[PDB]
Amino acid sequence: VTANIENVKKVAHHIQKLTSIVPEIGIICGSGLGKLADGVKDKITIPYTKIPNFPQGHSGNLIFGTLSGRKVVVMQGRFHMYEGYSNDTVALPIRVMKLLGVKILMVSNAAGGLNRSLKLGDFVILKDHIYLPGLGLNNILVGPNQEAFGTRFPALSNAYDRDLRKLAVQVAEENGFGNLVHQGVYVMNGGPCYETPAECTMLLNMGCDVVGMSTIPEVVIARHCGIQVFAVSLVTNISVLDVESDLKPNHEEVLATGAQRAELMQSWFEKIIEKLPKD
Amino acid sequence: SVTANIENVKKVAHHIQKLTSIVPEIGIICGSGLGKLADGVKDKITIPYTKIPNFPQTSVVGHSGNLIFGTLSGRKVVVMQGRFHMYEGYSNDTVALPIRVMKLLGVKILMVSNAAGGLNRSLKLGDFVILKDHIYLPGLGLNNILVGPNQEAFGTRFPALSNAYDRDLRKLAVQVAEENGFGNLVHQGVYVMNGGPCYETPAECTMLLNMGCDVVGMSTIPEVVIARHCGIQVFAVSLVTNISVLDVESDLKPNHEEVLATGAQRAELMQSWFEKIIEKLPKD
Amino acid sequence: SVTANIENVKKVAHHIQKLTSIVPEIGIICGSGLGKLADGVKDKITIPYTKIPNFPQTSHSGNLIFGTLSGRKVVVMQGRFHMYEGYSNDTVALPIRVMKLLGVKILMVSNAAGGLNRSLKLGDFVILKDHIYLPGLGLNNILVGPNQEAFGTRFPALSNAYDRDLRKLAVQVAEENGFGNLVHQGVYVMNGGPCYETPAECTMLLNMGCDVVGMSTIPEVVIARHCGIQVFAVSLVTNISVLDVESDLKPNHEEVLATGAQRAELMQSWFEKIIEKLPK
Ligand SMILES: Nc1ncnc2c1ncn2[C@@H]1O[C@H](CO)[C@@H](O)[C@H]1O
Ligand SMILES: Nc1ncnc2c1ncn2[C@@H]1O[C@H](CO)[C@@H](O)[C@H]1O
Ligand SMILES: Nc1ncnc2c1ncn2[C@@H]1O[C@H](CO)[C@@H](O)[C@H]1O
Repeated sequence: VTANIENVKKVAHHIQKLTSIVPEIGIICGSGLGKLADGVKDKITIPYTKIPNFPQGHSGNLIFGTLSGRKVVVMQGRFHMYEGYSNDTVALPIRVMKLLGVKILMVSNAAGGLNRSLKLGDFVILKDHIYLPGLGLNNILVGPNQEAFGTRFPALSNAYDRDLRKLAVQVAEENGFGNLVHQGVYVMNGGPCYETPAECTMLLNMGCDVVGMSTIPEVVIARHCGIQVFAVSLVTNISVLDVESDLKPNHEEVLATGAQRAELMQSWFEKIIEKLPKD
Repeated sequence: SVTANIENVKKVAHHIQKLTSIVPEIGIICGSGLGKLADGVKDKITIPYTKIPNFPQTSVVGHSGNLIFGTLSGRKVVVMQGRFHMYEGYSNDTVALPIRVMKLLGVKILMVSNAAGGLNRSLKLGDFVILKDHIYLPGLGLNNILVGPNQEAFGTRFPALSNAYDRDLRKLAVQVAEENGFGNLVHQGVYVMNGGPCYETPAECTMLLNMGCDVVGMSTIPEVVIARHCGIQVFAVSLVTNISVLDVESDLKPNHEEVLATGAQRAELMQSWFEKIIEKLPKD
Repeated sequence: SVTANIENVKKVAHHIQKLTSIVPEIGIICGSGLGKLADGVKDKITIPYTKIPNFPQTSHSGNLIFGTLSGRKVVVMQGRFHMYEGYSNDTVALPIRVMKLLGVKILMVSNAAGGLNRSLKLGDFVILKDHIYLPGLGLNNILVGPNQEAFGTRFPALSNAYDRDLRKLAVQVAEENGFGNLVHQGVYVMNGGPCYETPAECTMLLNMGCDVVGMSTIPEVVIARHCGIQVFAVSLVTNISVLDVESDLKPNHEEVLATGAQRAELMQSWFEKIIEKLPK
């Protein structure tokens, strides 16, 4: 279904019947990071199956509640392009958030670390991105522009809101884990193969710090409709640049590193949310 | 949409040939804000895209839909006022049709303009950049306009893109700029295509600069590939309508309106430049 | 086209298994101009793609050839399926997954490529030791879509994709047979095609670390590694990429076919000699 104003309105009005929470903040949990949703108080869990026109080991959830005093909606489980979903499908949930009242989107993901100074388990705040699929004609906004949401040619300047980035740094710092925190450029590989050593070396040389297969499409849709964005990568593996190495990325090890840092990351987001300006 | 095969292209061309007697030798495509390169056409016939079967519609700002026939500096031209962009959702076949139609109408030379962001740090706002080469990012990544059964009536399966930007036309365009006092606005460089429609991020721009690109835009390469594929010679120029931002901490941003504005300020100079080039084209 | 799922792949494989009794351990795919690597196949059964349900056309059909080579049972794809032709992911994936159900353990592939690396000569062989998948990075990876669990994992790693023991063997064989000087190893980058690369594109690909550029192969290799088939791949340098926009020299497919024809017999001999020394 086209992520136009009519269909987005439908989905949003349905949800608005199943809950009274008007979210100001939207959160999306990446691979292995579903715990950032567990401190949500007065929560209402709505499975994607109960929502008409949302998409689909079992189902994902839309979770409404409060976190550090603020109203949030959490997407437990995202939609990936490598899974075969259309642009309209990936766009819809973000545009639905927009109509629910979301002003700030906070997204996490798991990524490989390209930058040679990164360690396993480090956090990399995104300050910029390289959208390889978008450069190559698979940008999520290809097609008729939905004018009710935003402009035909969006600019991506300050896409990773620099005030949110500064606040995220300051909160890490004050809570004793500033040393895990970096800022860098995320490049998206459509996937689903991990990157070869040749591909990793090339991505590093283009100026990329972390690589993953998600996140950019959601961020583009969010900036398109004027939602502010904060995004962080968990370094769940170190990319291998050397073809003679036996070390390889493995999705279980990604989930495992996720599980080890999920609580620290959950705590981080909650503390950030507590310090967000309230108007 | 309709396959850009010899049968369908013939239909469209024969229809147009009923609405006009002009046999074009030169085809012209106007980029964003550059519609005025068409206003000096004498003895003109304006045919809206709507009055042509199987042509598209165009819904972009700064692109009306007209096919304009007439003479320019003594030569017969057809002018696409308004082009078709991939970032709009159009198929390969839809973008390839108008250029293949030009081929059947008689076009030998194709002159294209477009608005672009300047990556090269020596470029100034309002500069002209003649394309001498391109980097077709969508084409490298399996979105080449020629993907699919080769239409043999038009060209070969594996076209070479050597001298795609005909070097004699580039030499002539430079000489004409020089003689008419605006040589200092003219550069030559490599155009890279971003599928779009997002403007490029600072990290994308930095990467594009480092790959050897001088200007970036979201058009043009597909049309050039179709034109070379069927043996049409090509001249192409970017207007620098903004300077790409390489620094993430900057507040400056690209804006469509400013692109249209810069286009408007230079459109007359560019029109004059094309007319002067066409006047010196060899004639048989 | 038909989903390359376990049900459909099983159908195609069971049909083939009625037309022949050969259980292949080794699969071979011939690139542009290289169809002769299939002519030494003894006790051969030629099955045209037309006589297989749900296989494609590469029209004028090619052939699936079963037989023995240097003592081993092989299946040969004479003629491959190219993304620039408009085939779906499922169509390119199916033949390789069929091989997997037929018993293939090792896949040997050849292709024609442009030489980017400035030390390459026309007619050189470049063994692939790694590959840049430009379409794959750009959301046209052959595995995009529901993962077919019966064949492989959701997120395959491509470490040792170009099996290093097969590469070492191939080198030793070239060496012992007097043509070690034609053999290099490098990185292959895929251009979706079908336009040859511009000089600015070539210069960029060279600078990214690429040794050869072609419009095929990587998708098949991804499907093969995904289902645990081991891979050996070689490019014939059939032209020298032009980096200079002022040059009049250009790639043309006839010259590609011509170089292929000149080297096809040496390459066929190379493959047969490699297969002879495969562990049994
Ligand atoms: N090294 C890596 N390269 C690309 N994606 C990764 C990497 N490590 C974790 N991921 C992410 O986690 C899943 C694959 O493990 C995907 O959703 C992907 O985005
Ligand atoms: N900085 C830029 N990057 C990519 N395309 C641009 C830029 N400036 C103008 N354009 C072109 O003009 C329109 C965007 O304003 C598109 O059609 C695109 O081709
Ligand atoms: N210089 C080259 N660049 C990209 N593909 C090539 C090149 N030379 C031969 N090929 C291959 O052979 C055909 C083009 O001649 C294609 O199938 C392609 O895979």
